[PDB]
Amino acid sequence: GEFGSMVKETKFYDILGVPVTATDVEIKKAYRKCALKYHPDKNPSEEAAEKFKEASAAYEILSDPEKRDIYDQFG
Repeated sequence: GEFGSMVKETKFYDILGVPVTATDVEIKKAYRKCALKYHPDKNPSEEAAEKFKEASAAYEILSDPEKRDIYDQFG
């Protein structure tokens, strides 16, 4: 139900499968693999779809170094 740690660090990196110190390329490929591997159009699982959605959000911030730093520091 409830989750601890208000500060969210590394979760998006972990979800994509990239290090905290990840670069844009690592981020892109992680997105590519996460989306391709668990996309809902081939992977019917809800969780797979969840992974896709999380991957896309991770991508939207992480694929942007500025956003990435913003995420990294603000947590």
